[PDB]
Amino acid sequence: KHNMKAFLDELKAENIKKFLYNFTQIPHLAGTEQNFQLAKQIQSQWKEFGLDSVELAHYDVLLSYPNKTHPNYISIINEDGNEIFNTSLFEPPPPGYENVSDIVPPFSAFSPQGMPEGDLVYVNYARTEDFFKLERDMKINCSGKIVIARYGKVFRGNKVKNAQLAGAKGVILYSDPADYFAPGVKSYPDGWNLPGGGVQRGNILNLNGAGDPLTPGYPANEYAYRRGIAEAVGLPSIPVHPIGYYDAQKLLEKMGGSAPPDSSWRGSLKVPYNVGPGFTGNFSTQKVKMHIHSTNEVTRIYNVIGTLRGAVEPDRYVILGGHRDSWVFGGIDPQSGAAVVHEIVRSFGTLKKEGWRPRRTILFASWDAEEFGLLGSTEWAEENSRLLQERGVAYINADSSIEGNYTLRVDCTPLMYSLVHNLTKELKSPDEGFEGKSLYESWTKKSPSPEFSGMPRISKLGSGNDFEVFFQRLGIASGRARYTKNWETNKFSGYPLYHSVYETYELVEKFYDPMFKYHLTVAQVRGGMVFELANSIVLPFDCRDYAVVLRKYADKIYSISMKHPQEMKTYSVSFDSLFSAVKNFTEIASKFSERLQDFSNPIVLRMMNDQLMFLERAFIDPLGLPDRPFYRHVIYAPSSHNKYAGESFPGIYDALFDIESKVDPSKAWGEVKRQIYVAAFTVQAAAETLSEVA
Amino acid sequence: KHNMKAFLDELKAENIKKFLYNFTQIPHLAGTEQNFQLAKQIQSQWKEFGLDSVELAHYDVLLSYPNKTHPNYISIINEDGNEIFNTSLFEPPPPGYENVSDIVPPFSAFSPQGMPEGDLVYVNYARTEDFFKLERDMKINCSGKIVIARYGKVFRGNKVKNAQLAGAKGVILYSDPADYFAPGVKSYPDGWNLPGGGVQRGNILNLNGAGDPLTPGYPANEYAYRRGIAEAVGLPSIPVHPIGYYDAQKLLEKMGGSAPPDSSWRGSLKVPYNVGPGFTGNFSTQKVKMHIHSTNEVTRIYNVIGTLRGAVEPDRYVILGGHRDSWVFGGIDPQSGAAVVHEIVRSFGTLKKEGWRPRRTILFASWDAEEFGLLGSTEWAEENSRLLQERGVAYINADSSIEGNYTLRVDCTPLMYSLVHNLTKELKSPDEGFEGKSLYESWTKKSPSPEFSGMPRISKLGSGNDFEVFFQRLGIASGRARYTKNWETNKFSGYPLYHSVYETYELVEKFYDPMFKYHLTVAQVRGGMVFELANSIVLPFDCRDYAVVLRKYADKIYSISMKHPQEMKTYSVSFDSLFSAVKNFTEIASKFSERLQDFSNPIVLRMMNDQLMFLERAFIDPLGLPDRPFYRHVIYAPSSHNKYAGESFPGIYDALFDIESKVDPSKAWGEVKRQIYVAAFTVQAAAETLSEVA
Ligand SMILES: *[C@@H]1O[C@H](CO)[C@@H](O[C@@H]2O[C@H](CO)[C@@H](O[C@@H]3O[C@H](CO)[C@@H](O)[C@H](O[C@H]4O[C@H](CO)[C@@H](O)[C@H](O)[C@@H]4O)[C@@H]3O)[C@H](O)[C@H]2NC(C)=O)[C@H](O)[C@H]1NC(C)=O
Ligand SMILES: *[C@@H]1O[C@H](CO)[C@@H](O[C@@H]2O[C@H](CO)[C@@H](O[C@@H]3O[C@H](CO)[C@@H](O)[C@H](O[C@H]4O[C@H](CO)[C@@H](O)[C@H](O)[C@@H]4O)[C@@H]3O)[C@H](O)[C@H]2NC(C)=O)[C@H](O)[C@H]1NC(C)=O
Ligand SMILES: *[C@@H]1O[C@H](CO)[C@@H](O[C@@H]2O[C@H](CO)[C@@H](O)[C@H](O)[C@H]2NC(C)=O)[C@H](O)[C@H]1NC(C)=O
Ligand SMILES: *[C@@H]1O[C@H](CO)[C@@H](O[C@@H]2O[C@H](CO)[C@@H](O)[C@H](O)[C@H]2NC(C)=O)[C@H](O)[C@H]1NC(C)=O
Ligand SMILES: *[C@@H]1O[C@H](CO)[C@@H](O[C@@H]2O[C@H](CO)[C@@H](O)[C@H](O)[C@H]2NC(C)=O)[C@H](O)[C@H]1NC(C)=O
Ligand SMILES: *[C@@H]1O[C@H](CO)[C@@H](O[C@@H]2O[C@H](CO)[C@@H](O)[C@H](O)[C@H]2NC(C)=O)[C@H](O)[C@H]1NC(C)=O
Ligand SMILES: *[C@@H]1O[C@H](CO)[C@@H](O[C@@H]2O[C@H](CO)[C@@H](O)[C@H](O)[C@H]2NC(C)=O)[C@H](O)[C@H]1NC(C)=O
Ligand SMILES: *[C@@H]1O[C@H](CO)[C@@H](O[C@@H]2O[C@H](CO)[C@@H](O)[C@H](O)[C@H]2NC(C)=O)[C@H](O)[C@H]1NC(C)=O
Ligand SMILES: N[C@@H](CCP(=O)(O)C[C@@H](CCC(=O)O)C(=O)O)C(=O)O
Ligand SMILES: N[C@@H](CCP(=O)(O)C[C@@H](CCC(=O)O)C(=O)O)C(=O)O
Ligand SMILES: *[C@@H]1O[C@H](CO)[C@@H](O)[C@H](O)[C@H]1NC(C)=O
Ligand SMILES: *[C@@H]1O[C@H](CO)[C@@H](O)[C@H](O)[C@H]1NC(C)=O
Ligand SMILES: *[C@@H]1O[C@H](CO)[C@@H](O)[C@H](O)[C@H]1NC(C)=O
Ligand SMILES: *[C@@H]1O[C@H](CO)[C@@H](O)[C@H](O)[C@H]1NC(C)=O
Ligand SMILES: *[C@@H]1O[C@H](CO)[C@@H](O)[C@H](O)[C@H]1NC(C)=O
Ligand SMILES: *[C@@H]1O[C@H](CO)[C@@H](O)[C@H](O)[C@H]1NC(C)=O
Ligand SMILES: [Ca+2]
Ligand SMILES: [Ca+2]
Ligand SMILES: [Cl-]
Ligand SMILES: [Cl-]
Ligand SMILES: [Zn+2]
Ligand SMILES: [Zn+2]
Ligand SMILES: [Zn+2]
Ligand SMILES: [Zn+2]
Repeated sequence: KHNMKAFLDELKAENIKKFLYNFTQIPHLAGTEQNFQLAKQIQSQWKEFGLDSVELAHYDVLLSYPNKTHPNYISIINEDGNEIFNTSLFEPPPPGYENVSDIVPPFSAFSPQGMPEGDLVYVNYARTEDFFKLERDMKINCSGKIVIARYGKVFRGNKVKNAQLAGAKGVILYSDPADYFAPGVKSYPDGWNLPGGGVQRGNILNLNGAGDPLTPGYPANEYAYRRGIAEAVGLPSIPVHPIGYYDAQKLLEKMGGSAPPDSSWRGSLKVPYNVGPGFTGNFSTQKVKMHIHSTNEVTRIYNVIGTLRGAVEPDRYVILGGHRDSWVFGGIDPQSGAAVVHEIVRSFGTLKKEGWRPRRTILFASWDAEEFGLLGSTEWAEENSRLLQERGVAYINADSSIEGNYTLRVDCTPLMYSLVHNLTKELKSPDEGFEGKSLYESWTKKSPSPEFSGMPRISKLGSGNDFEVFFQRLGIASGRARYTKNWETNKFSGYPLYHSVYETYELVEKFYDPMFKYHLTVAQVRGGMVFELANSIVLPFDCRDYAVVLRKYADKIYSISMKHPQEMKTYSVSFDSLFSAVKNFTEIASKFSERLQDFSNPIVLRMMNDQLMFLERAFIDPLGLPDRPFYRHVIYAPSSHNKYAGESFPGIYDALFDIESKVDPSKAWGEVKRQIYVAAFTVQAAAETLSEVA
Repeated sequence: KHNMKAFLDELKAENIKKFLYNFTQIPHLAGTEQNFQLAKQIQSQWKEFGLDSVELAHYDVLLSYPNKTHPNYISIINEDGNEIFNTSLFEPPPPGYENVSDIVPPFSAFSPQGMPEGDLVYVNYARTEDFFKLERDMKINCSGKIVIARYGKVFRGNKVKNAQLAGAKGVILYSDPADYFAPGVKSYPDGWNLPGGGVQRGNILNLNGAGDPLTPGYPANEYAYRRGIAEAVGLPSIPVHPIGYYDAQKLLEKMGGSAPPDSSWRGSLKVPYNVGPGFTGNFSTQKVKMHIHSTNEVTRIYNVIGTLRGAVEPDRYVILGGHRDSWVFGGIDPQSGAAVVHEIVRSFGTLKKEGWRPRRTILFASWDAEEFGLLGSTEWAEENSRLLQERGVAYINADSSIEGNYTLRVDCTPLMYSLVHNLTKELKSPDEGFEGKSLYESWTKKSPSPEFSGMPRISKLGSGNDFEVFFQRLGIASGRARYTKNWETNKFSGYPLYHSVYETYELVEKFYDPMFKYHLTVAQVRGGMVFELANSIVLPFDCRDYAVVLRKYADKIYSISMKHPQEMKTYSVSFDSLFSAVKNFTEIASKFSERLQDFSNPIVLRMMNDQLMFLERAFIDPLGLPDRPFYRHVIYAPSSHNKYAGESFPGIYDALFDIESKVDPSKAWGEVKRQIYVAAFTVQAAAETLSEVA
């Protein structure tokens, strides 16, 4: 038979291993020839695997690269302008790669050029609360200082935005062993820890969903009108550069001024972690000097788009997408995901060659320039937004399949909770000690839901990956799953070798998943999700799961407001409309579920499938969120303090955030009230899409 | 049988006459008790007629009314502050109505309060080109002057906006006999001309599609957050008041300063039509003083929404809507349309009682507060936008059925051209001298297309009626039809008794349509359109008609640009992308038409019906037009100089308008280029919705 089991059984760990090896022998940096060649290879193989059509969709977008003949570095400079210490010009290459060409040296993509010199201030993780502590409690002023911050906890672009608004004239990012060196494990190549010479590349944009900085709202095609660089979206105004902890130690060890306010500011280096500004007495006339010479350049990028036409509903799209571009070799990010997608295409193609077609159309994507701000997925979605708006069922992301080997990690819309629970109950656990047990059983045991007994944790969607345009801008039901570590507070920090030259095929094969059983398990979850979405007669969404979370989020935002009871009294701030809307949604969704079960009629079915498909669509506000026109979902948005984290009722959340510090409380509370109205209205409007249609 | 003929034959002139009489015995001003009572009557009758459900949808919106105990008027004031002449406090009531209560005196709705005194400047129709002539050619400065303008040619709100930006401190609108008194016809009550004491009420907002001034983007429901009046949308900043031509004559006769620049500035009054500023030597110390005391007040309004559930596609909506609120009796505007809607509901209900149901759902609407800025339709559409976005097939408007008795006047999307041509060929002409000939034949003869032989004129959609939110904001295929006059250059001016107390049932019965044959003909066109849209198996839209007009519009906008060849050379301004897109649209639409003809499969049918329904949707840009976020259609928008007129490629048009006067030509031409890109992209994207789906 041609059923989900046939599909799943065709998937092979061995094939995933072969493809991972194949995708990770050379770097595949966006906008380079090596990545175009890999695009063409994938396009060819997907055709061979049996897809109906496979095309490259290209765009010309703003990318950023170091100057090959004028390298970036940081110095300590003495009284006389002698550079007495220089940071490294490249990461020592790993064994057997010391002759590989075209390894991009560590840099912060989209940094402006500059050579600022000044005194250092240490800002911990450069989070909003870190800057509050500095400025409000410690009375330290960052204006005209070079800030140094440890990577971790939040997206690096948020750190740079926070530094810029504190008046910093430059930012130095570094990897502290506290966040990037697990106790009792060896440095690469002998284990999975970050060596002192290792450095994390990554972009530092604040795009808020815009895509290519030069063409917000429209695809960066051949005739596109581009903004001038001065009007570009999201570019940092101060130079930024990343370094390893050997180099960081040299910059931190001399630091003077104030002591760290408490232990949560101290990393693992043998230094005081003094905040500054500047160095201790003896070195007080030494400064830090950055040298940044990178250039932003409009460059062609290439997405691969494969189509497997649906047999019954060809005009309904289920999309499996993930990126292909890497900083260097991409042994985990993204090739552990790309290899999984490749094996899923192969398996679907095997069924198709035997005469099977899915019910709905399945689109497969290999996105480009993900590392430079989700550029490829965003531009494609801008080009095809009308088709996606009216036909998009669901989007399943497929970046890194592993970031650990401990348990499953799933983030998705509530609409997919039941699908995930059901599928994971049908799949075998790969975990030691859970042999013959379901994936659902190991996951729930290792990652328990904070709200429910005998249920697994499923997290919210924010941004920092290619689902963002589909979910936050267009309102298409989205999900993602991967294997992860135990390390709770390291959730948003990355595994240790993240975005370093050490992230190789050998890293994965030796230390992460020698048998490729975790990869296989993730291929089963991602592929099985796509299978059910593309093939189930009734779409596998349960609107009642949205009703349950909406109540939890309404309780939560109410509880935040209720920290300010006097203001709620003064300004008559009521959440009654929001709770009414959530109650209504719960009642209507219950009735709709009854009809979905109680309803041979393909019109009533598709009518009902359309109500299910457009339910996520209904949470979109066409006016967008305040000053973030491309984040249009009213229930979720990327956190304004951390792009990686999803925030619920973001418009009300941001209206409430730090509100006790606002100069005009009347105005600030009026805005909270406006956001409550928008939220209550959108919840009610979404509810009403599930009512009987006439 | 139950077919279109059964429906059409059930419609009766006699019934339309009875309903018109019934709706026009007392005023039905929005937000008054008399209009709420009429709402409830209609709700009752629609239920009795057989509709499945009929509900009132209420909102609380900003309305405007004179102060009953502090009347509005204008004076000529002498040196000593004696008011030597006062304009009228009310229009002399017509025969037999001289004891009717609750006739609102003439006023300009949403005028601010004030008592400005100053010198007059006469500004012709206060159009953009009139102000150009004054300021640029005649060097007359309106700053701190009271402007007097004749009604006609453009929407009155455009006149007020133009006056405000010329620095006027007040505006006096009047009805000139040149525009409102047809040669050889008697004044009301003895003919259809405007008496010297008659005055045209009307709102003077510049809402640009926002709806209720206080709640742009969201329905004005019970819990709505409202903007403060100072942040309200579209309110005029200077007092405004309308007067008749007896009063106007008194204000104009003393005018001095410069002579009218030419004859197109001279009306029909026995006065010089001097521009001013101020009065001739003898009266040079006399001033004009306005006294405006009207108040803006949040007030409840009521839409009636009737549903006739579809038998096969209940989740597809065809909407027939028109307003119920009038300035006074509304004998033409809107009751000649409302009576037609009432008879259409009755006829559909007769079929339904005999067991028939249309294929798709038909929604019938009696909108409130249309006269105060399309408030009722807009608020309802804001509340239901998700349902309309995903389910709305078409909207047919139904305001005044007659504004003359000469021929048909149709404005609609190109998608409906074929439907209208076909339907009008099947209907009998009501015209004298065309007995036994088709409506198509009389219409084409009397209103020939400027572009095609043996085709009738069909005009573009702008705004100034309740289709605006559906078409310009939401992108739902819209149309309208009515009977009209010959008077070409009076197209946007109104028939003479427009918005005056003289617009009565007797006006219509005696002078316009004694036999109600023109009303019947319009009921047949509107009802027949609804019938075909709600019942045809394949939606009756022809995408090839859009391809033809897109080429005409692209030729037109190119021709405007080509007045500036040196600039197009300097700035490399190419329309090639736009023509490419139009060519592509033409090719794809041709192929889609072939498939639509070449395709027993209900999925392929509905897939194809969905491609037809979402085609109008595809011309929507979610970012809207520049500084007009609620006008989102890229091919059409209300003219920025005249809300009543549709403009094609409005974004490029406005970028080009008066461009030779821009201070930074580089910037101005860069914007033209940006708009060409947006237009080319949107045309191509719309084209691609008609491609094979996978
Ligand atoms: C959740 O669903 C329910 C429907 O089950 C929905 O209930 C509706 O609530 C509105 C707003 O409260 C009700 O509005 C009232 O409507 C009546 C006419 O039906 C009016 O007369 C009321 O106005 C008077 O009273 C107000 C309150 O004191 C005054 O401010 C006002 O000046 C008037 O005196 C009022 O508009 C509506 O009737 C119900 N509909 C029902 C029960 O069918 C509720 O709104 C939904 N929640 C959300 C957030 O949408
Ligand atoms: C109307 O429909 C047609 C499809 O029939 C569509 O044609 C497409 O036009 C684009 C833009 O011109 C073509 O883009 C080219 O794509 C090739 C790869 O296929 C590139 O190598 C080209 O780039 C080179 O040449 C450029 C021009 O000199 C240079 O600027 C650039 O630096 C490169 O050297 C270029 O991107 C595309 O191939 C066709 N597609 C076809 C024929 O299938 C057209 O765009 C549609 N109209 C609109 C307005 O969308
Ligand atoms: C990755 O696998 C691909 C596909 O097997 C390899 O590309 C093929 O290599 C052979 C030998 O050079 C060529 O003849 C084919 O034309 C290629 N096929 C393609 C591109 O579809 C490629 O060599 C592998 N890369 C690595 C590093 O192992
Ligand atoms: C850090 O690098 C800088 C730049 O290469 C070195 O300073 C340069 O040294 C050369 C050779 O002595 C001089 O000719 C240049 O004028 C210097 N350029 C400067 C100051 O920018 C410096 O020696 C290096 N420092 C260390 C400790 O290795
Ligand atoms: C997850 O699986 C459960 C258990 O099978 C599904 O819930 C059942 O659905 C069937 C089929 O309609 C109903 O008749 C049962 O009453 C349901 N059992 C329950 C609610 O416990 C559920 O639909 C699946 N979820 C999906 C497919 O999204
Ligand atoms: C307009 O027609 C309506 C409906 O025929 C009339 O309202 C009815 O009048 C009778 C007599 O007063 C009442 O008993 C009914 O309850 C009314 N029916 C309704 C409101 O549905 C109304 O009188 C007519 N108005 C005029 C001016 O002729
Ligand atoms: C125009 O109307 C004004 C206002 O009613 C008249 O002026 C008022 O006249 C009364 C009675 O003489 C005075 O007591 C008021 O003080 C006047 N109020 C003003 C100047 O605002 C005026 O007489 C009328 N003019 C004409 C020509 O009828
Ligand atoms: C308007 O009527 C014309 C003439 O009947 C329709 O065009 C015909 O449609 C039929 C039915 O599919 C085709 O087989 C003919 O070839 C068409 N004749 C032509 C193009 O001259 C047209 O479809 C109608 N338009 C509507 C219903 O929107
Ligand atoms: N761990 C994260 C990051 C994966 P990523 O591919 O590395 C994304 C990349 C760009 C994100 C952006 O620009 O928004 C970055 O975070 O630097 C995840 O799994 O989702
Ligand atoms: N002749 C016009 C006007 C009919 P209307 O009902 O009178 C509309 C009303 C308000 C329009 C607005 O606010 O946008 C007005 O123009 O004053 C037509 O038929 O379409
Ligand atoms: C790279 O290095 C030097 C620095 O000016 C110069 O030769 C060249 O312009 C640079 N390339 C750039 C800026 O892209
Ligand atoms: C921070 O330092 C700069 C130094 O010139 C100054 O302009 C700024 O106002 C300072 N802010 C505070 C609050 O200390
Ligand atoms: C894989 O799992 C084993 C067993 O707990 C563990 O010791 C090892 O650290 C894991 N590998 C990684 C990279 O987490
Ligand atoms: C109407 O007339 C007078 C003018 O002030 C006053 O008695 C009353 O306030 C006015 N009503 C208003 C302003 O609504
Ligand atoms: C128009 O008149 C006012 C009078 O003060 C003045 O401010 C304004 O600049 C004048 N404009 C021109 C161009 O005459
Ligand atoms: C109706 O038509 C007749 C015949 O042309 C004409 O004389 C009369 O003016 C028309 N009525 C109106 C109101 O236009
Ligand atoms: Ca773009
Ligand atoms: Ca509103
Ligand atoms: Cl992922
Ligand atoms: Cl109309
Ligand atoms: Zn990635
Ligand atoms: Zn990455
Ligand atoms: Zn009207
Ligand atoms: Zn009107």
